Amino acid sequence: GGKGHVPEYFVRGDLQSFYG
Repeated sequence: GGKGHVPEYFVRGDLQSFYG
């Protein structure tokens, strides 16, 4: 949803953000 390093859920393809 933003920036960081651990992803926005366990999906990828057009995700470039992260959380905890």
